[PDB]
Amino acid sequence: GTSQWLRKTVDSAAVILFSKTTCPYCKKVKDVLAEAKIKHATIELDQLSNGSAIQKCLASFSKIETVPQMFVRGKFIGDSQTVLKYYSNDELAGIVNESKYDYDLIVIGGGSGGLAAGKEAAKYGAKTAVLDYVEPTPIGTTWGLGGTCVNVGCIPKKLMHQAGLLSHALEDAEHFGWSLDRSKISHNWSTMVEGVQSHIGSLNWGYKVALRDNQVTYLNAKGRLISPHEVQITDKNQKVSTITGNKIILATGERPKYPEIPGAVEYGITSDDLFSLPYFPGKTLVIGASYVALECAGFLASLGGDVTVMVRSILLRGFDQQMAEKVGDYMENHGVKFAKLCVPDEIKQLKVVDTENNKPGLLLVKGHYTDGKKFEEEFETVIFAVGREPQLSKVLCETVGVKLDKNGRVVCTDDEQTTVSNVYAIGDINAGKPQLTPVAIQAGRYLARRLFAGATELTDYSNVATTVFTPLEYGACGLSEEDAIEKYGDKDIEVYHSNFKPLEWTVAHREDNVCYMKLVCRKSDNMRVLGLHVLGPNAGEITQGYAVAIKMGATKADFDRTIGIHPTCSETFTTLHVTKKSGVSPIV
Amino acid sequence: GTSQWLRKTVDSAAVILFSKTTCPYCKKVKDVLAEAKIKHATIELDQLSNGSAIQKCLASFSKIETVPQMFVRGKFIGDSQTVLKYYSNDELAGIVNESKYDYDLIVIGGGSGGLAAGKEAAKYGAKTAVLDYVEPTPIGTTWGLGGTCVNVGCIPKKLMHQAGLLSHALEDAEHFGWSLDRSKISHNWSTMVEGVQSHIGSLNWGYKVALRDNQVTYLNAKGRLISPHEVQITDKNQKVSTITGNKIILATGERPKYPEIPGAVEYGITSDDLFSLPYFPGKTLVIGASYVALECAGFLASLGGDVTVMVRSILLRGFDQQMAEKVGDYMENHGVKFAKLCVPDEIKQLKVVDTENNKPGLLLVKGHYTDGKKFEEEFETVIFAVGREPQLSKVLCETVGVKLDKNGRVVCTDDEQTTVSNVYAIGDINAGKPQLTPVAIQAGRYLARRLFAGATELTDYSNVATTVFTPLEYGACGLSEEDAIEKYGDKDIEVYHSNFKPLEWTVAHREDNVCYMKLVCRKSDNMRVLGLHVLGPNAGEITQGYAVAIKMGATKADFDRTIGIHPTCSETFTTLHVTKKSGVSPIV
Ligand SMILES: Cc1cc2nc3c(=O)[nH]c(=O)nc-3n(C[C@H](O)[C@H](O)[C@H](O)COP(=O)(O)OP(=O)(O)OC[C@H]3O[C@@H](n4cnc5c(N)ncnc54)[C@H](O)[C@@H]3O)c2cc1C
Ligand SMILES: Cc1cc2nc3c(=O)[nH]c(=O)nc-3n(C[C@H](O)[C@H](O)[C@H](O)COP(=O)(O)OP(=O)(O)OC[C@H]3O[C@@H](n4cnc5c(N)ncnc54)[C@H](O)[C@@H]3O)c2cc1C
Ligand SMILES: CCOc1ccc([C@@H](C)N)cc1
Ligand SMILES: CCOc1ccc([C@@H](C)N)cc1
Repeated sequence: GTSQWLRKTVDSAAVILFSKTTCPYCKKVKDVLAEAKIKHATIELDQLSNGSAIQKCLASFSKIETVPQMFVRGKFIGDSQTVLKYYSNDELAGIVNESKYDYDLIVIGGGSGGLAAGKEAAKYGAKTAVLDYVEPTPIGTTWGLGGTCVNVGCIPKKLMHQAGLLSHALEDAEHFGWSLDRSKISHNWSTMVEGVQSHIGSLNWGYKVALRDNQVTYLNAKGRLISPHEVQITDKNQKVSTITGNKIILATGERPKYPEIPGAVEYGITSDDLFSLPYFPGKTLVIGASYVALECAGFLASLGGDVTVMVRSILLRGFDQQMAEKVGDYMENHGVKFAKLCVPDEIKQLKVVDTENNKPGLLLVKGHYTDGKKFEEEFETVIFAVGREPQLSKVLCETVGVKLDKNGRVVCTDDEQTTVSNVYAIGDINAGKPQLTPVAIQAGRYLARRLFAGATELTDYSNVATTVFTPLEYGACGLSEEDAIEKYGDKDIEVYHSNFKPLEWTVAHREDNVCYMKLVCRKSDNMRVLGLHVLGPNAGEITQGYAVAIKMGATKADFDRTIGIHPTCSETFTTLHVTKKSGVSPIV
Repeated sequence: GTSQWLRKTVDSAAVILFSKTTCPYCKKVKDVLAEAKIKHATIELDQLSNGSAIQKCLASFSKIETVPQMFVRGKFIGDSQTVLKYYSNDELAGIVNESKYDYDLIVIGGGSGGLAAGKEAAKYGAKTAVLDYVEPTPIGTTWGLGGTCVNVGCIPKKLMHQAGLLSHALEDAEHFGWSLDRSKISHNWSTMVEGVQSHIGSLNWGYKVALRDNQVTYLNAKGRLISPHEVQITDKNQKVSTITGNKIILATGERPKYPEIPGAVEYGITSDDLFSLPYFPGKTLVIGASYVALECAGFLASLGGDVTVMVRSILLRGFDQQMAEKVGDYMENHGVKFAKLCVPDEIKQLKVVDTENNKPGLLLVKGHYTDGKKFEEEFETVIFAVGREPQLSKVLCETVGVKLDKNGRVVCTDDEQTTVSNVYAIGDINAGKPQLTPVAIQAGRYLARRLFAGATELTDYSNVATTVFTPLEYGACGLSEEDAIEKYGDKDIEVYHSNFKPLEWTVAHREDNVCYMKLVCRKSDNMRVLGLHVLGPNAGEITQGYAVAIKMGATKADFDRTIGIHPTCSETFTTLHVTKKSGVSPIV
């Protein structure tokens, strides 16, 4: 029990000191340690419930039962007298850097998860290497350190969303007394892209500074695991070599998919290219219906584009379908065209991209609807958003023994461990987990504490709030209504809901009954909240706080007894009362 | 136990039916009452823990143990056969309408709590009248049905706050690529006031419609309690008369104070006058330091006014003072000027309000600083925001026996009951309760259900969240840092904090280390979150959700194990780790 934890902690910790907060010999050892600039983990036995038990168990490794006790890579080094003797004899530096391998930890992939893992592990004295390479898109688009979110994902996408939100703020301003004429104002795409890219550039740079200041080695090279402890690297000059590491963390992300049709790779683009495009897309076709598809089609329309979305089946497969359909109807009412139940067959090039004068080409898209009828229409830009996939064939040799599922994602236990005991996986490539940046970040930091600092806390993957950043945002936490009914039966589900209008929309003469929120509850479990859903402005800021309450098991009564903040949209959750079974209208 | 509840429910309800959902004789009676348009409360014994016990206790009043039993105003009326007999004989309507008093409920005050209480009561059959009258301001300002929040509080101030926010949105849009020029744009006060007042007018009218469609008598007359059940009314022709009611609810609110100095009443204004002012205030002096003073000064400066605030002692007395200071420091950097430790001595008139050309007058304000030095400066408008108070001598005769406190506020027990047993007080005049609009509404609806529907739920006044809508907003829930330390001692308090930067501020080139948040926690109670504080955009939306977790007693561990939504401001609460005790900087 206590003993098995100690054995695991001592085995993989790189440098760790067992200590008591009261002991002056402990403080004497702490003082020598970072004077010599030795980073390490520390466990204060007088602050745990079973410290006396651990103190006893330490003797199984050291033959002594006192504090301080210092360990390096699973080997007892000394008590106070012994460490000080190593210091003043100039022997301490070589003791702490002795290792079977070059690195205590190799991180393959320099994105949200891997950057978080590397930095956290280095703080406890693990010798750490982070590898990141960015394979170019079909047209050659490339970018710097930081991963999918920082460069071609959450960060540029939300800033482009904001430029689109500012469109309606210029309209709203007139009604609130400002003298501008919105009709005489236009948007400059390339000026936006320069500002977005200047921020992304400063994130590239920050992360490089951050690794240097934590003493992490950063190799801008492609990594390939060839055995449990061996990683093969290829640099920018195609020079190949091998480095060894004790623990390996796989965190190499995904990349966009292309449909297997003529013209797609040659003439279409993905989100990987959208966020640094040197020209405005112009008349655009977005193929797909994921959140990526709708977010991108969303702000393109708010900026002035002529935009069409071609939907194979439904919007936001996997989310609550009433909420998804409300999202879609709002977009269709503010300019976005939809070609429903439709798939593409081929893209033909009518004009090559005008790289000189900064203009799009021109394409012919040919498809069919599910009932046979034909689709044929010209566009300037075709954006494919039909899913993402990893390619561990380029990262991982099959003979290494790491097991993958059907989709090609790594099969792990709930501690991120793969089928090779010293190899772990985090982030989008960990099968079954939500594919989100805060999850990758949290999973990576908690793994590093378990490996190198004796921690035990696991990452909790359930009930993770999300927000889709469409022109009217949609935030949610927990089960969709149809999933709640599938799991418990309609008789045991009760849904409270209401429309609402933000106070800001009143003077601006915006829509009365478009925003909507609902609570999906379980009758036989004290009306437990199973899912929260809200469509409206600032939905991510609204939802986040309630995720803490849901993680705690909140009921409808918890929502009833809490008082609202006035005036806000979020307060509507505190006085909800109309049920779906009652058939009363939710309009206001 | 059960017995004293049933006695209380039966004595107080106006029309109540004890039923079971499974009984066809009950459905038969429900139908007859519906058809005759008789409103009533219902208690379904087959859905109560001790419904079998209650069934037996009903016999104390009716001599029967069966279902249904209908009561009117404490008196048993009959079972199924007896009710249908009264119906078939055209006797029912005079039986339900007979009463010792004119009304079951008289509400004095047609505002937040007042209207909420009256509408809820009428739903369960109680015959209800609501009285409202708006005593003019010194310069003659008057408004319609709805109370302070609707007409001269939360609703008009937050709309004017929103017009201020739009000035920075116009600035930001250039950076996101919009071709406007903020430098060549101005603001029209009268245009904004017209939009605000029109939305208010639609609320005035909606409230009256709501009372009519709930069968509530609305009397636009001044009411006065002269004895426990007698209310004297004086209409708009100064006709005087008397009405009587069983239950009485006082809900008359407060109005602004003036300081006892020459010229203040004659030449200054207050928030009562500012939201319908026909002319822009121009160069404005705001006297006081409340959230009223700071919100109004904040939006006046954002709409281009030259604004000064005079502060007797501190900003936002009673709020966390670290946060108060961050609030004012932001306002001071963005335009607002402050005369600190200063009080006014007299207001002298130099120009009269030019009522033709729609222009302010001109004042000379004289006063002194706390050390002795002298303040003298001219202003076009002077706004007093130095507190609010009730004046129950206008409303309630001292001979009735309703105990007041030293501040003129009504002393009640934890169920809103005064010292006269049939009279209650809700909202801003209830002594010691937080003076907010959603509190008053909850107090009113919950009280009406205890009086007329047999409910037991009390209002929970603890840990109610707030938001101050200064140009950078401040939201809070629970104790200030100073209050928490004083109550448990510095050794037992841990504080986690951090700065942040909204992602919307990056491309707009706004400040880096101005937004801020902290969690104030008790070490010896499992790191329980005692108070939450955030300064930043959309602070109300951010804060609302966390109040449900705090009502449930969240700990730091609950925040840690919950995942964030990215990219949002609110997610910074899910990864806090820097402590104040440690000395590590909170900048990013
Ligand atoms: C358009 C878009 C918008 C999104 N918006 C959001 C949002 O608002 N919120 C949210 O939570 N999530 C969002 N996501 C999801 C988010 O991007 C991912 O969940 C997140 O990036 C997960 O990061 P990761 O650590 O799993 O891998 P990544 O961030 O993809 O990093 C992996 C890195 O490893 C590199 N790599 C691959 N192979 C090798 C190799 N052999 N050697 C070296 N390096 C290699 C890759 O090039 C990449 O840089 C969005 C995604 C997309 C595509
Ligand atoms: C400038 C300002 C801004 C505010 N902003 C907010 C905010 O953002 N959020 C928030 O939660 N709270 C806010 N408040 C506070 C909130 O408006 C009050 O707490 C709330 O309106 C009080 O409710 P009430 O029902 O107790 O009284 P009121 O709303 O004042 O209603 C009482 C009514 O009774 C009438 N009356 C008085 N005497 C008589 C009589 N004898 N006969 C008949 N009628 C009578 C009054 O004229 C008035 O119409 C603000 C207050 C002010 C002044
Ligand atoms: C705990 C060692 O890691 C493992 C990883 C995956 C699996 C199974 C689920 N494929 C088993 C063990
Ligand atoms: C139930 C109403 O009883 C009351 C008893 C006491 C007080 C204060 C004055 N002590 C108020 C109401």
